[PDB]
Amino acid sequence: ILRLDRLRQFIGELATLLDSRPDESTLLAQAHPLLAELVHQDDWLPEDCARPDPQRYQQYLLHVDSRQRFSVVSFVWGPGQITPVHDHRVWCLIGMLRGAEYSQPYAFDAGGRPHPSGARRRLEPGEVEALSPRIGDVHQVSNAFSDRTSISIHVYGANIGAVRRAVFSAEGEEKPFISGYSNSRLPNIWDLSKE
Ligand SMILES: [Fe+2]
Repeated sequence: ILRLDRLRQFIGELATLLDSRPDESTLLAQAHPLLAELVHQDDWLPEDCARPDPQRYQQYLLHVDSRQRFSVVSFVWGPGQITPVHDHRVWCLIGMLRGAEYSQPYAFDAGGRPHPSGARRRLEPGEVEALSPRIGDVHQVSNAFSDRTSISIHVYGANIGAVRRAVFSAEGEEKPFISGYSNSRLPNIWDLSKE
């Protein structure tokens, strides 16, 4: 029943865009509606990749491009869960699938301590936001709800789980981390005979 074809189509179309070698601004502008389309209807995500954990948010790898030009990840917030302030170091598109999340961008002062740098955004199902080192890479995100699971679909300009990046305390202390992945197996989204 899952519309896995819609995920195959997104992956193919995004790779097709990347093949034309756009600069990052053009990439983000034209990938924005590709991802909006995908998360416009919540009828394709495997149950395995929608499952919340009680102690921490989960990150299910859905697909990695052969040349690692992007990864697609299902980010699953259990009720009331929140990330620390952190960066990405690559381009980043976030598409809200179900529930909702708050996104607060941060910038640093000369002393290295992080402060909000824009309004807190509420991301609704179907909506897409973009981040990158060029336009602002740092933010804190949280489940908008205290009592339901929220899920956003993330597309990043690398194998994000293998990227060395950092979280930041309010005091400005920088701590390296590698996010890794919650699933040791990926969904097989390619066996068309099963549809
Ligand atoms: Fe993030």
